Amino acid sequence: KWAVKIIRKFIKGFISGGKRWKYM
Repeated sequence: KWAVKIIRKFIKGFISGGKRWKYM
């Protein structure tokens, strides 16, 4: 039941069209 957790839902749909991650 966190705060920022569910805020990660917001950008997950709106901002996250592609993914941005470095393997290393």
